[PDB]
Amino acid sequence: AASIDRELVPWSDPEFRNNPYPWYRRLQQDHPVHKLEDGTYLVSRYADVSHFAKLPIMSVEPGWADAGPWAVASDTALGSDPPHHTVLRRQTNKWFTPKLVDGWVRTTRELVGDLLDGVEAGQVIEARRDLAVVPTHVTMARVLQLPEDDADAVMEAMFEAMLMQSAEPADGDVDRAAVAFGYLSARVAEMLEDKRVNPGDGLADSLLDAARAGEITESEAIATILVFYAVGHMAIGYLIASGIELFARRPEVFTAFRNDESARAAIINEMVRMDPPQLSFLRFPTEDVEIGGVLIEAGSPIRFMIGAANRDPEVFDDPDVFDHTRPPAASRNLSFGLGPHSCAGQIISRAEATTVFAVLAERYERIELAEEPTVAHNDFARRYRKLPIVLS
Ligand code: HEM
Repeated sequence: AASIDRELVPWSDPEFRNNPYPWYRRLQQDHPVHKLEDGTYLVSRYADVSHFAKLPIMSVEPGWADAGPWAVASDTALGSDPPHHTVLRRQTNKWFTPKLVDGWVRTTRELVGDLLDGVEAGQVIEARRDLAVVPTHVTMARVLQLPEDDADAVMEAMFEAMLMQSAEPADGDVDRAAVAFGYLSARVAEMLEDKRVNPGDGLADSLLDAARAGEITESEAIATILVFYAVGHMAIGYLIASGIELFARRPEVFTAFRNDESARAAIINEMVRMDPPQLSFLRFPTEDVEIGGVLIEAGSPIRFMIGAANRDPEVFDDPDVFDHTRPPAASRNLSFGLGPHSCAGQIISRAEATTVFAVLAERYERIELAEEPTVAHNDFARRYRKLPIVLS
């Protein structure tokens, strides 16, 4: 009964957390629309995720009903369906046009440079903190115009907060998320009181101006500021780390990234395809909908399996192999999601990854692992703890 669920997707199994893709291979071929004992439908075919996930009947709002500690993020873009979604989303889009982005990642460039300047031949660099988390965190903090010194505490807070996004939380996880979020709310409250008294001209000032003007509410401003401030480092952090590891295991790819500027975007997009940091998302249909022959009742949670779908053989040949010379079309992945809740940090993310890899490219020819990486993945979200590298 609930043992067919455990055969197919054992959410807590350590090996499944390390590498689910072999479970996904079977989920997608044999049970591409699967009803779970608790009532959640898993949709795992690409054509299916692509067509159905963006339909206007797919609401985000019930996902936030008993959010607990996550209630603090609910007055942001991901907690609203259109038409109110558009009003929020627009407030951050106008800060990440591609020209503005080129500006923001200068910060990322400086910082990776300052760090490599202080390294000696053969010195083991801990890539996760020093090339992924701090640079991206500080970059976003400077866009917002907020203090930039708390990367380490912001990351552990969000590590803890994310555990309750698992389909199978452990006893205690909701409680760890209360600790984390109450920490992030207090720090944001503190920085914003300092900002009310001494305004800047950053994205936080823009959202606060917007609330004083009535374009959004005070609460949407505060919450939108907190989400960006706290996730500035997070899934993009994972991506940069993942790319660094792949460069080390497949050095010809790093070489290709060094020597061919026009291949870079495609190299990054293949890294994104093959190792998405958020492995799924939930939507709740406002009316009955039929997918893959199964009728899904209005209100049922649907879980769209991004990771599963990025390996769909009816779209990508030899899906488990890294190949950056795929055509453009049979190289669209779902890692940044789709439809109106398509990632509001997609443009800056791609640029930050490009930039960090660029600075590495400019100075070194080889990346190597000093030890096996240390990971802390779950069934919803992937994570590195430590990625020790030697550059040469
Ligand atoms: C660079 C910092 C990032 C920020 C500030 C950011 C921010 C956000 C925000 C604000 C949303 C909700 C958008 C809306 O509902 O209108 C979102 C959605 C999402 N982001 Fe990001 N993101 C970042 C990096 C990434 C990266 C690198 C990935 C994936 C590789 C990613 C994956 C996603 C996914 C899958 C969604 C959609 C989830 C859903 O629809 O339920 N994010 N992001």
